[PDB]
Amino acid sequence: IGYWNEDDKFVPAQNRTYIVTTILEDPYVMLKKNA
Repeated sequence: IGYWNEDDKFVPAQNRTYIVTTILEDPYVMLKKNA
């Protein structure tokens, strides 16, 4: 990660599909005929 020194102080050295949540409540979300 880095090195410590006396003079210094620890000196260092496809768009993802978005998951959507919903709930079953007619008509907001329903299962299509022949799911």
